[PDB]
Amino acid sequence: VKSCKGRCFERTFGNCRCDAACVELGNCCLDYQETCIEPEHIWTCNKFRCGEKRLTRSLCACSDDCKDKGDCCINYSSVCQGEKSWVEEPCESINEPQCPAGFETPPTLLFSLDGFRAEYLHTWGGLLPVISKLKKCGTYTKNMRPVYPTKTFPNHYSIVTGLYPESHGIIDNKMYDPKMNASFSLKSKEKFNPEWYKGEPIWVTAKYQGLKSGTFFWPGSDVEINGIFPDIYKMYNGSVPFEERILAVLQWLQLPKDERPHFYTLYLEEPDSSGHSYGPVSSEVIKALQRVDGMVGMLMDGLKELNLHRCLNLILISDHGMEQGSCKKYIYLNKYLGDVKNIKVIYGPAARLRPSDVPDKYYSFNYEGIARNLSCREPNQHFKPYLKHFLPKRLHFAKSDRIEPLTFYLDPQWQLALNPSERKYCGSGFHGSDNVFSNMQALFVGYGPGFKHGIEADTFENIEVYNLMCDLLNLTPAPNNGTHGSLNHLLKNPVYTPKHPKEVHPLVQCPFTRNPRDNLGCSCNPSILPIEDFQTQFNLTVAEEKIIKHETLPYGRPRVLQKENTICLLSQHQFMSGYSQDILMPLWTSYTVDRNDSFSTEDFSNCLYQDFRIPLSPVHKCSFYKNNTKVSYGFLSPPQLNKNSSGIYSEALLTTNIVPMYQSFQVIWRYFHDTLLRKYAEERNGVNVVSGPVFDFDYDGRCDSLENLRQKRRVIRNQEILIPTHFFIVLTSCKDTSQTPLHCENLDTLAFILPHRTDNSESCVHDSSWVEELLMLHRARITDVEHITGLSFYQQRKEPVSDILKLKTHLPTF
Ligand SMILES: *[C@@H]1O[C@H](CO)[C@@H](O[C@@H]2O[C@H](CO)[C@@H](O[C@@H]3O[C@H](CO)[C@@H](O)[C@H](O)[C@@H]3O)[C@H](O)[C@H]2NC(C)=O)[C@H](O)[C@H]1NC(C)=O
Ligand SMILES: *[C@@H]1O[C@H](CO)[C@@H](O[C@@H]2O[C@H](CO)[C@@H](O[C@H]3O[C@H](CO)[C@@H](O)[C@H](O)[C@@H]3O)[C@H](O)[C@H]2NC(C)=O)[C@H](O)[C@H]1NC(C)=O
Ligand SMILES: *[C@@H]1O[C@H](CO)[C@@H](O)[C@H](O)[C@H]1NC(C)=O
Ligand SMILES: *[C@@H]1O[C@H](CO)[C@@H](O)[C@H](O)[C@H]1NC(C)=O
Ligand SMILES: *[C@@H]1O[C@H](CO)[C@@H](O)[C@H](O)[C@H]1NC(C)=O
Repeated sequence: VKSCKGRCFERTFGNCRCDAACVELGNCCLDYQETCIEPEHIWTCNKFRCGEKRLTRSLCACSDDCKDKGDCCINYSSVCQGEKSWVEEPCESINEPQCPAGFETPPTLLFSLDGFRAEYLHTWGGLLPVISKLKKCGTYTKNMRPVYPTKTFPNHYSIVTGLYPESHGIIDNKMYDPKMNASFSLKSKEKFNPEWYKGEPIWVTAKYQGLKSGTFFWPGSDVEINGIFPDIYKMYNGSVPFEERILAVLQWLQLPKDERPHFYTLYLEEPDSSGHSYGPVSSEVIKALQRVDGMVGMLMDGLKELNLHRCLNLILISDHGMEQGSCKKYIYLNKYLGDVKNIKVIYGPAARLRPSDVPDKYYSFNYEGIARNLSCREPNQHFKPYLKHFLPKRLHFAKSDRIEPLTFYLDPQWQLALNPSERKYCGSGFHGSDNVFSNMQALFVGYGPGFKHGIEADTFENIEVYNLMCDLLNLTPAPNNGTHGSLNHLLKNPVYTPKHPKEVHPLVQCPFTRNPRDNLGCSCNPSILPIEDFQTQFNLTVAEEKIIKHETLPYGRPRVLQKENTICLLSQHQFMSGYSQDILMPLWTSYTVDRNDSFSTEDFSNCLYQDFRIPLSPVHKCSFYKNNTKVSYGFLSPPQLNKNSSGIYSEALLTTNIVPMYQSFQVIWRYFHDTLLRKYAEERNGVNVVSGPVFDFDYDGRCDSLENLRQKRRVIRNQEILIPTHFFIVLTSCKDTSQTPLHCENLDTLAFILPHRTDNSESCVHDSSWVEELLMLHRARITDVEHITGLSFYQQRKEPVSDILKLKTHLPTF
């Protein structure tokens, strides 16, 4: 016979050898390698191995006795008995789980493919049959938004805590904490120091509530967090073959019920490693993608053999995407600063700057000096210096002391360093950029009894996944930055029903009080028809008010969730508002721009009308602002918008509809209300607008207390004034343009948190087309606005709460 089957390593008579010497003599049987050697180095059966005489040094068996001795290769039944593999079976729905005793609550496995950009599945899906089937049979989104910076430790730790890096403390793999005077490195023993890891990873949450955990690698799983390790964890060793990681998890799923985990993790270094080395569009990445596709297949086949393929909930995920770097698209700061030796620059697309003399000069150092030094130096400059607190609030990258006070925002494909010596190869693949860039977006597929089948969900953020995993494991989540219930649409049977938050103190009233018509110091433009009988013009019939309320608060009035705060509803013909006596300012106005409404070019500067519903105050007078070089004022509900006349809406000039405003910000505000709002109103057939001030002096993304606000007032012309840190805008139309904002089945929303700064250095003015770009950069989720104002919107919409949460957590795209 001319085959080695049955005779591996036996000396033979029959002119065809099966011993190691044959190779040198070139007289091996044609199947010698496949039959006798390959089995020492592979985890697969194949037509050469089916019914093999058992070899002692094989990793797994394809011998006839393999099912009895329980060590068949995972693909044994597919290849050697002609059964179908998991990927070959058509989708079938999992309406009831089929689990062994112990899994009354089914297990969840969090499977991470490092650096798997969402685009890889968009484009190479036809080369990835297993992940493609998981998508087809499961719950998929085209894009999961990672956290900023779009790096590995921060995103993995974010996924298992539901926290932004600014709150969980792992902002990068290399950090300096000044209050600890220590440095974090993965090569150091500081990696194991629990001082670094804030929040509560899901394996900790689980342990407190009775469930055990098995992590085969994950950031934090090798650290004693709140005094807890996972019940099973592995010391990181990237050289462990992917197959052995998957086989280990399959061994864990066969432990007896008393010691068998409910929560599992699996981490693979591909395709991040190949992406860095060869670029995201490369033969090496295609091969890496096909390899990880096969490892997912190996898991699914393994689960089928254990009859757990209709039991386990699989979350297939990645931390971040991958971009093509270029030596032509790297910025070196030494060009503008020279070979200075006193600063450390964290290089890459998420570049940060710090003094070398730490912790001594960390707070005293002249950040603003370098910030101004590096601003608007070139035309079409590809980087932008920001003091952390001036970065867009959507990035939630400021609160932590481990975030260097000076950061850089870089354009897509662009990185930054001090000089070419202090960086790795410029032409490599890279990640770290803004978390809304296409190529940074991440993988998400959910498959199992808990998840819906054949569903394509809209973009959601990875900070939402912790709550989802808690629901899948019947866990009460630790407090986190996800909006519990926003991902209920992914689940067959949601376990948490969200409720709209309750107003703590009921709305105070601001009654009309007869008082003297005073001089406010105004040189009003003649065209404006004043309010000559206030009490006449503002004594409204219930019918008249119902009409006004229906037109201006179609979604309900914003509700205040702040504890010690007293607001009152002020009514007008074209807008409503919530006024704060404590801060002498409205917290919010609400109005509606209709398609065919008039915007006036008529000047309305130095013109205010007194509101008799509140006490007159110095800071409500035109005179307080007349030739004032510290602060000016602006209107929330815009006087340029008339429904009745073609002139100026006089009621909009009330003292109660003004906010402190820097003259530089007036350009942005004036351009928005004169030009943009008109274009938006036409494009969307009407726009409901809610605008207001924001006080975030703590730069923690949260509305500050009344108590803390008292101490942040500035003294200008011997008066106490509170100057907003930001202004928020929330635009609301219908998805269907045919209908107007008052009659929408489905809301289309767009929100901004615009920074309130004394100059427009951020936009490098040198055509106001830059105002559009600044609005886009400072876009926010309605949830972001809610958190930073203490307000809660759309509480009167007839939609279920979970659907409203989905809408509020949405970030807009352009
Ligand atoms: C993201 O979610 C986390 C947790 O839900 C939020 O972080 C937490 O922020 C609160 C308020 O700043 C912190 O509480 C406080 O502790 C200090 C120090 O003892 C105390 O003086 C205060 O009175 C208050 O009780 C809490 O420590 C903190 N937790 C963590 C893990 O950082 C964060 O606010 C959320 N971020 C956003 C933007 O919603
Ligand atoms: C990290 O994981 C590595 C890959 O899984 C692993 O490397 C391997 O270690 C085995 C034994 O632990 C080596 O095998 C040699 O030792 C056996 C045992 O007696 C001897 O019979 C043989 O001489 C055999 O050569 C493998 O050579 C080695 N595999 C690879 C690919 O390197 C390490 O143990 C793990 N730990 C660290 C931190 O590196
Ligand atoms: C801080 O660490 C530095 C070295 O990193 C050390 O020389 C110094 O003694 C430490 N303590 C302080 C508070 O400066
Ligand atoms: C910025 O400061 C550096 C020193 O770090 C200096 O070389 C350069 O002249 C300054 N650039 C200016 C004033 O824009
Ligand atoms: C005050 O008036 C002076 C004189 O024209 C002018 O230079 C200055 O800009 C004015 N300041 C403000 C902010 O109105």
